[PDB]
Amino acid sequence: SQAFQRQLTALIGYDVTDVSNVHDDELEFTRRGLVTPRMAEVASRDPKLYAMHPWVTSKPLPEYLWKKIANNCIFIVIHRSTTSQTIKVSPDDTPGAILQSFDFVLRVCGRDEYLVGETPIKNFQWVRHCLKNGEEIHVVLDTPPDPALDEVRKESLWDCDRKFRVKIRGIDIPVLDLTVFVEANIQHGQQVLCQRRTSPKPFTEEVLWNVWLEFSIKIKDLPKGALLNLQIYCGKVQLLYYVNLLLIDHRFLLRRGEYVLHMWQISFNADKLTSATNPDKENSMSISILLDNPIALPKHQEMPNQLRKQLEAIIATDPLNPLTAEDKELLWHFRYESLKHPKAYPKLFSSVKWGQQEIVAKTYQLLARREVWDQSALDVGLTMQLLDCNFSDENVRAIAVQKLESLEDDDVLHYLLQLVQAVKFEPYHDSALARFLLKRGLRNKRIGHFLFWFLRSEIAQSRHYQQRFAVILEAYLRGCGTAMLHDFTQQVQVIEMLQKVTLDIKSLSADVSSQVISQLKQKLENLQNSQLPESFRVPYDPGLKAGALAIEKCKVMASKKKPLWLEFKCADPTALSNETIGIIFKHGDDLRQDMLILQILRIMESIWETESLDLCLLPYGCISTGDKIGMIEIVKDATTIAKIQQSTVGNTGAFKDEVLNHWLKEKSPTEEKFQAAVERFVYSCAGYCVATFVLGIGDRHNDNIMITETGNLFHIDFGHIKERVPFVLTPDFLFVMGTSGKKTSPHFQKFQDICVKAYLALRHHTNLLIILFSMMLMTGMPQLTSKEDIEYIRDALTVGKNEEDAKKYFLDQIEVCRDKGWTVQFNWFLHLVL
Ligand SMILES: Cc1nc(N)nc(-n2c(Nc3cc[nH]n3)nc3ccccc32)n1
Repeated sequence: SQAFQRQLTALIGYDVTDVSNVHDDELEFTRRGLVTPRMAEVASRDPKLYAMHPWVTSKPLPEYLWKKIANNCIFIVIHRSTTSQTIKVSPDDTPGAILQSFDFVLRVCGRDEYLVGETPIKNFQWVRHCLKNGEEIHVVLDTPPDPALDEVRKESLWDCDRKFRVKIRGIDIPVLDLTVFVEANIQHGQQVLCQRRTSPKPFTEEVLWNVWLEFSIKIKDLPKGALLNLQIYCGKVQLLYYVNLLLIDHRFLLRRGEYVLHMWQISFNADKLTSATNPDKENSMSISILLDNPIALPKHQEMPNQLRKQLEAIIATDPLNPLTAEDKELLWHFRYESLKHPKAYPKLFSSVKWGQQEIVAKTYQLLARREVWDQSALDVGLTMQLLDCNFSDENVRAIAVQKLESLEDDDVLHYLLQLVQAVKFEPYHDSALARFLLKRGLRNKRIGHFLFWFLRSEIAQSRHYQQRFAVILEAYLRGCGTAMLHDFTQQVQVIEMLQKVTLDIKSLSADVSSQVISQLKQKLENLQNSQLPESFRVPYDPGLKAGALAIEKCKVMASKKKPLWLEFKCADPTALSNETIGIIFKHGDDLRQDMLILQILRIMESIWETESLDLCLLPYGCISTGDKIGMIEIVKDATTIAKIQQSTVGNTGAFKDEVLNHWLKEKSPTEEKFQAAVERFVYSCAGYCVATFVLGIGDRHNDNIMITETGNLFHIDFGHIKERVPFVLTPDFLFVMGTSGKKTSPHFQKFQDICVKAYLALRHHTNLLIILFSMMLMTGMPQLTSKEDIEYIRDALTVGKNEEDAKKYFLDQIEVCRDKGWTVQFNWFLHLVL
């Protein structure tokens, strides 16, 4: 009966049906609100194409993949049983057209990945993947999966001229000397509309004021999505506690009556915005208030030359350049000229006096005349700007969500993480953005897979948002289908089993002793039978099904956080490879931070594809499963730069320029594969140099930088980030390029040519990276987020500068890395190792 919910609660990691932490019914209203858009999408999606989830793109095939193709021909090896045959196919051949040569379906060898539907084969991501790494395309003549397995179980305010007023009854803290006062804010966005304070009373375990705090704003002037933000400072001032309350609720009603709100502690931050109260009734500070103002909010239905240039200059500025009163007044008065420029929209809607009813009304009349916005080519950066912490207005936000509707599934996957994170900026649990994510996930198994893990990542470690996210996740699981529900169940079981082991093993050490290795092998063997399922989807690569542990190859690593090095057999017999699936299980790193950085790395890779560049980044899979815990895709055949330095020189900082180049030579079997490895490195190094510099994570110790035995360099472990260095371009990296100290080479000139083009290619997307960077810091970096933290990326991307000025600017950073040489790395050695 209700047993289905218990399953969902184990899948979610939180109990949606609990009501111990609500002062209203918004969450329950949202659950019931989402039934329709779920069922709507469940009824509309193509049952066949949903079962096989073809992963396709419409992006043009890049230059680097054309100049690799030969005579307009690619070979596809189709498999029967033991023997296989190879067929001549043109890039334009639809999977339906490949029937004639050989109803059945073409499933990729060793993966739950299908080549079906009305798209040319060049447009399938797996096909594009094989061409990049120079791999043969292997497929099987299989029977299309049954849609029955995906089957789903059947499921007036403006007539009110009164001033707003809040009765502060008092604060209550079960356990704690100075004085304390309460601050009440009417908020819209990050903007404080109206502020009133109490008097500083002695900070005891119970403090009562019983005061009426009358605001200057009127009830009619309160906009939808306005927060009463209640805060506690002590006294010399320092913030101690905060809590928020929506003044206009989910049913357009003015909030009314008695409230006792348990509050959040301290240590811009997305957590400061939440409508959730602290679930910890027993230990947290509370506050008691009264609102008493049946009141519902209604709904709605040439310039001089010198000024135009002032307007254009304002519109032209970056998203972090703040607006003065003068700028705002300009934007608002020329409302209609600003409306003609989509790029003006963030700035224009930040010039709105939201605490003024008639202005908001005019703004809404203004939104009804948005032909130019509706016709413009979708700009994600611009769209993302309207979904950040500076916009609390649903109608403003919904025109951003409108633009997201035209994104194809491939592009949704690119931005999905940060779209999920942007739910944290929504005033209300039921939003256009929450609904958009829900329907994109139910429309497609791959988006749906990742939507699950992203939401689950936050539910597991965010008291501030778990409730909202839990509701969306439940809404998702009730329409994804029995097949996936079973998939998710398997996966959840496996990782909750392996996390226990990770944490148990961590306890046993205070280096790796002889018996810890057997203790691990003992506990893994315990699981291999009862009760670990022998086949589960790899969360960061839903195309792979892992099978049995390779227990001989599993280890604990020589690091003070003692992570697990697990290896699995592939559960797919059709798998032509022999490779084990390698996953690191780790506690102690904030792998949320790794997720956000890795996702931006993917965006940079997609940016570079628009300009026919491939910089060979390895943005390894990574899933944060909980608080300072998660999994890491093992990149095979790889080792850290430091360990390469240790295995020749030893435990000293006397680093030798030659080692890396003669490490690569001994791993290359031919001279053909050596220069392939050298080239792959030149690109790799340049890819990471630029990407890390832009992000402010360039100065790293070199055992947090790795290389594969085929040249591919890649940074790892992105959690928590004398003189410095813009990035890591050490003399050993330079020796591979053929240069030494102060020279040039055919490979170094290439490296600069790649850097410059890559750097300027990101600069073409300045705004987008800026917004994703700001969002990242606010939603995933609880350590920091000051205004100055976010402003770093303006400098790094040299906003306002011409191309050549910025071209040189980077060439300088490269030159700085040569000037510094080993100094920074040597300092790091004295710092971390000693
Ligand atoms: C992506 C990747 N592939 C491989 N093979 N190995 C690692 N690796 C990581 N990964 C991460 C990622 C985030 N934190 N740590 N730590 C390591 C320590 C010593 C040797 C290898 C390590 N990472």
